[PDB]
Amino acid sequence: MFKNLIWLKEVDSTQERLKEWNVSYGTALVADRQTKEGGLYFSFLLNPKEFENLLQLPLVLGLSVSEALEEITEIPFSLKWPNDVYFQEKKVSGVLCELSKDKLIVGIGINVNQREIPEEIKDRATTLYEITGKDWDRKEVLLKVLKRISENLKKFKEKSFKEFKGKIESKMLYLGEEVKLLGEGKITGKLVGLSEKGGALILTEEGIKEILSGEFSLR
Amino acid sequence: MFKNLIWLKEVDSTQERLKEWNVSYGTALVADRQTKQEGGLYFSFLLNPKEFENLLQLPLVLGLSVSEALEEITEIPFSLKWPNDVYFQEKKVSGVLCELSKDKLIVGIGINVNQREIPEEIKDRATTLYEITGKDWDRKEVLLKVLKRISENLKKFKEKSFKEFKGKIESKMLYLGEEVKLLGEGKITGKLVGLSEKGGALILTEEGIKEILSGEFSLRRS
Repeated sequence: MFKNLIWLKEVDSTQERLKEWNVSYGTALVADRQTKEGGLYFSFLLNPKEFENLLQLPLVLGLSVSEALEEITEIPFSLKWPNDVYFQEKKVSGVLCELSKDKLIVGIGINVNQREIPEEIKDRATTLYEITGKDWDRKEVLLKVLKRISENLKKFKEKSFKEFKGKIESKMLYLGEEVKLLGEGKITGKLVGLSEKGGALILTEEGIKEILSGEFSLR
Repeated sequence: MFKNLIWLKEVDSTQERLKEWNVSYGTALVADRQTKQEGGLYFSFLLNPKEFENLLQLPLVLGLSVSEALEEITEIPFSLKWPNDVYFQEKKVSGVLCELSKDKLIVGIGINVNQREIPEEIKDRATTLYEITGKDWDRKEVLLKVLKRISENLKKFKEKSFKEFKGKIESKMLYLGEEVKLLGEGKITGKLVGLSEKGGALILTEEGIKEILSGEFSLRRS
């Protein structure tokens, strides 16, 4: 579980600082805002040897965020393969797992109370305030999310991805829908689910194709 | 000189944070409060130990810098109590500390901005900008202005010398021309007549002038 919080009013980047400072496992570096109001950003370390599959990890983390956000707001969220949390077609939280030398640094951002969503992103991004019309205590949101991550990572470590695969698939945006791999005009088809290793499975004209990276969008 | 800001809500001490977490020059580590209540402004930053080897002149230049910034913000004049504090009349408003940790020179500054509760235990020696001006100031504005003054003064201090500040620092010195006592590693008593070129306090004692060059002494009115 997370036993210590280092809360910053402002900082350049939580991911970056965890690359630079030696924080202990169980510590979440939180920031009210990152300098390259209402958002929630935090990072923490994981044992790189406990999670060697960084396709499955972001999905389990995304799942954890979606579960915590629904418990707090009562609103159901989707997961966009391979690492973001969405409400319908708009992103509410982003998950990033970075391998840096000796560390596995997890970074998560959640749009909680921001009031002004630019016009350029209004169609692809949202916030809990926008979705619910209410402000939420960011620390309570953080604690709930951290507790969910703790529980799922523990079960993930003790069992396997098979404990989350089905749940993740049921929340995947575009599941069953026709999609294309952004930038790769060749790969197009129905997104049917995930491979055992966490890869996205597309049923193309010439059978199933397992995708291990990239970004999907509806056709 | 300062662009990157790391602002924590609470820390043990900004000094300690900079001892543990590596930071680059130009970065200020700020905290709303230090554990060892609200309204104060505390921050630390690193300086190159090679360009500021006189840790008596340095605190006086930093104190002057803080003094100038607060005066430009509040339009109120502040005095400097040799060798590292900023005062308004007989009460402290800001303190400066310079520490040599390993191969680093960690500078720590504290400013009483909007604190509301001043214990009777120290109301005679401590005050806040709020109590003085009766208003409440944007601490980030205060910070930015102070970091700017410090940046400008250190550039010049490093380019030229203490002679550029000596006179200005002496004219703001608390107790100048009054009977004082220095305590800490011994006791020196007499009239504070000025400041030396080395940044030492000039005391007229029964044995004539004594130039205090140690920063381990506390200067207080007699």
